[PDB]
Amino acid sequence: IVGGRKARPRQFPFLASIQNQGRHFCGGALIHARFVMTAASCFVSTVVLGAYDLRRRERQSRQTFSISSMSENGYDPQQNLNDLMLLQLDREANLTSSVTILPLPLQNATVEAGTRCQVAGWGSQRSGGRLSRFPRFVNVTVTPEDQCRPNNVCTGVLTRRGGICNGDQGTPLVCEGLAHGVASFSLGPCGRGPDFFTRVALFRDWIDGVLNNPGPGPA
Ligand SMILES: *[C@@H]1O[C@H](CO)[C@@H](O[C@@H]2O[C@H](CO)[C@@H](O)[C@H](O)[C@H]2NC(C)=O)[C@H](O)[C@H]1NC(C)=O
Ligand SMILES: *[C@@H]1O[C@H](CO)[C@@H](O)[C@H](O)[C@H]1NC(C)=O
Ligand SMILES: [Cl-]
Repeated sequence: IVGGRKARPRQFPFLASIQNQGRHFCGGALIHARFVMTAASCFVSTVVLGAYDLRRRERQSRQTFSISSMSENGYDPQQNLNDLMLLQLDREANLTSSVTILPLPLQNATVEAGTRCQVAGWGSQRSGGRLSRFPRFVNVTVTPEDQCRPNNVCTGVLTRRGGICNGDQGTPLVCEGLAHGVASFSLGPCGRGPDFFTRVALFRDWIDGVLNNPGPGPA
């Protein structure tokens, strides 16, 4: 996250740290006791919930999981289309003060331009920079459709540099308490704008289908 502020422990209790061999590479959100929502672009990884400082064990706060299955709905890498993925955890996460579920918008809900949201993550402060050991967050504003695309929800900041960066991909965009977006991409210098998030409301019905039909799918 660029142009943000250090979060306090448990400030964003739904946050997920997706790691590869213990290295954080993407963010996500717990949207169900058994599922974490992230970006398809991000994809033996593990999912870490309840984390604060990436470099600390935090045994009494963290919950770690293996991914039992992954689901996507027409993801297209070339067009950055439908960049959304659901990771089924190896078991149910326990809901604690440090691990909570982030509610979703109803199918087709909208967020008008100018709506205030927040985005939090462990991403870097500049392209190619180091990750942030603590979670950081920034206030963002939904942009005019004209600056975005139907498949996404776009935001910007008032400052010259603020928004997502390396490692924030997959982290949720939270507006009016709901996960309206999934960090997908941003072009040029991080914070320049606008940030592109997959529009979650477009996938509500599909997500529901996944949540209600747990399992690895056809074998
Ligand atoms: C997120 O935006 C909120 C809303 O403007 C910011 O909160 C304000 O901060 C200023 C300066 O610290 C205060 O004078 C106001 O009282 C605050 N408003 C409320 C009632 O909290 C907040 O600091 C922004 N956070 C970041 C990460 O941008
Ligand atoms: C959501 O909008 C699409 C596209 O306009 C429409 O075809 C679909 O029926 C809507 N879903 C519901 C639940 O309203
Ligand atoms: Cl809604």
